[PDB]
Amino acid sequence: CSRILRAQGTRREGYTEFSLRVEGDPDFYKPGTSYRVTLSAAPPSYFRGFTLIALRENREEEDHAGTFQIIDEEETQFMSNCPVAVTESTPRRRTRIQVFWIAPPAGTGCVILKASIVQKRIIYFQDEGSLTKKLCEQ
Repeated sequence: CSRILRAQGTRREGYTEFSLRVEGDPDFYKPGTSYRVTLSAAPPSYFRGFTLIALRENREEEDHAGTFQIIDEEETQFMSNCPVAVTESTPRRRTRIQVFWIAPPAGTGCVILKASIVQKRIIYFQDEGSLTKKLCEQ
């Protein structure tokens, strides 16, 4: 599929009012361990849609680390447009979203989880910042 899935995006680098983080906040990952990933929207702010992927550091095809597992089928789904991505299942307002992610085999290096966010019309995305989480193996 594509990260060219973006054609209507506004790039917004840095820390924003939207945050992608992992519950427990691990400094490092452990191959085959299932971490809970959450996408959050701070004080009087909300989102209506999003996307989510994982990638090995430095890599920009089939270079996606680990696998996602759906927790809330009323909120999330795998995108039939891009199967390696997790996205919203309804454009209804949310302040939180959660998904499982399972750590890739021993010695896969560093992994970045990236999210994009649509609030009203605008789709926001970035390479570095609060919608981005890098996790390494050691």
